[PDB]
Amino acid sequence: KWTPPRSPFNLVQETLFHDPWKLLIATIFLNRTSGKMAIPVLWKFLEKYPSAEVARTADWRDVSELLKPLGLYDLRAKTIVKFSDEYLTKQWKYPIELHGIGKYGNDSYRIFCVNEWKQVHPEDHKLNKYHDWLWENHEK
Repeated sequence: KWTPPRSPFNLVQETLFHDPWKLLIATIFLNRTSGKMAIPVLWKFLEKYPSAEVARTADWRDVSELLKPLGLYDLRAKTIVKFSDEYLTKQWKYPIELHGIGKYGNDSYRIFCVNEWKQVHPEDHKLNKYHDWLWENHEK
């Protein structure tokens, strides 16, 4: 039921907060990749694969072909499929428990999907732009 306040930065996390799977997929796309490259491939992925139920059943080679030439597309395709499967079948409390979700994905989830932002200390440039803005404006 948590609604993260809307910032002037319009991070992709702010668009996808309502669907934790979509937000976490966005972190897999954005992790060690520029937004200019990641963002359009991200929407094309979500358009063909709108849910974890659809992504977990895919052949990674077909996901990979869509992801080309985004850096390390084969690894990323395999990560997306195994993560989508774990997302559904595991009784996880935090996404850090899932395959392919590191501190960056967990910080994004704890800022946007659950109301734990005050306890989060991000290391990502964009997350910190949002997080710092939210520290300055939360009472207003």
